[PDB]
Amino acid sequence: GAAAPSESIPSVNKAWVYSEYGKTSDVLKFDPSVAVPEIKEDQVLIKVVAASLNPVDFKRALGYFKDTDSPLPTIPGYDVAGVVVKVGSQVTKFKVGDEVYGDLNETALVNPTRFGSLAEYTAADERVLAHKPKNLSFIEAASLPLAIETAHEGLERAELSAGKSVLVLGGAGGVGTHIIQLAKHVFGASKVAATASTKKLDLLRTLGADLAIDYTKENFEDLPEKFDVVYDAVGETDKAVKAVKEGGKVVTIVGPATPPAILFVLTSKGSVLEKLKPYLESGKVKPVLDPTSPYPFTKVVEAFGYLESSRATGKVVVYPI
Ligand SMILES: NC(=O)C1=CN([C@@H]2O[C@H](COP(=O)(O)OP(=O)(O)OC[C@H]3O[C@@H](n4cnc5c(N)ncnc54)[C@H](OP(=O)(O)O)[C@@H]3O)[C@@H](O)[C@H]2O)C=CC1
Ligand SMILES: CC1=C(O)C(=O)CO1
Repeated sequence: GAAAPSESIPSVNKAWVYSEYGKTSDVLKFDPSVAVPEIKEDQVLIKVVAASLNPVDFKRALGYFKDTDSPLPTIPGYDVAGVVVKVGSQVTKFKVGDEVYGDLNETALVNPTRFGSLAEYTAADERVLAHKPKNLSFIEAASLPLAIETAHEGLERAELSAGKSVLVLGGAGGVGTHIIQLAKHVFGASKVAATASTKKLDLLRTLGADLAIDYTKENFEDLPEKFDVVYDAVGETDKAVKAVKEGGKVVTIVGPATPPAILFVLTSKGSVLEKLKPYLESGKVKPVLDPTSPYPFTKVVEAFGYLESSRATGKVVVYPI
């Protein structure tokens, strides 16, 4: 991994950009000639191969986090997989040519980068990245970071450990599909229950749920069964708190949190991906892609429109970029 020839790295590239806050159908535009970000000393420049979309991308573009956002215009996209083309002078973990993946923004809602992953090149902190598992495609790898790390962190915060039961509210989405898998296959849960609509129950069971609950036909909080952990990925802590055992833990990723539930926002860390590497290599934990993925780089507005419908099963990925 010797330095790339310097004239081989472009200073402008194609990207999607918004210059004002609003709906993606209104504000998100393609720009054929946007600056490539200059790297800091603890960053690498990545040739982007694929990018995933997350709800945070559209909530951020609506201006929900404006008070702690970076300056507009913004190139959206948190999740990235691609190939290192340049390394900063303080970088030790990666070299030119490494295949890497991660969620660009250490603190999702505080100073996310101006130069996201929906571009041909992006700059990423060493600390947020991991080596791409060899058995995963770039589409599959791009799908993982924000959602898998959110799932992992929430389960750790809930103190999930071997033998305990957990209920997942929103089991079929980007995050919930990993909450199920991790709970069963990484945290050793004895029983994993999860909510989704009628046609998605079989998927939940396939991913590791012992009990798939159709929220369109019954209310989980009225079940007499109560859980050691409840992980809300929808935004219904009012009910979630009614499903937990005395002394158990309720976490949510969608506030506001009704005590005793807690709301957190993930911290993006490559070390979490590295910890999960063996489960990804063995296929014990798998990427989960929406059947509509991948969306070509020309179809980013449509990819966002589909994610904004709240119906995605697993991940919406953009490729090729
Ligand atoms: N605080 C943090 O750190 C983070 C917060 N988030 C937030 O978490 C939420 C989920 O994110 P993500 O998984 O990426 O979202 P997705 O858009 O991937 O979730 C879509 C899934 O949500 C399911 N869903 C919708 N309503 C319900 C319901 N009432 N009960 C059960 N399932 C339901 C749908 O299944 P169906 O079609 O069957 O309804 C669909 O499969 C978002 O609001 C996101 O902003 C995400 C990541 C990090
Ligand atoms: C990543 C993330 C979201 O999606 C939120 O809603 C809050 O933080």
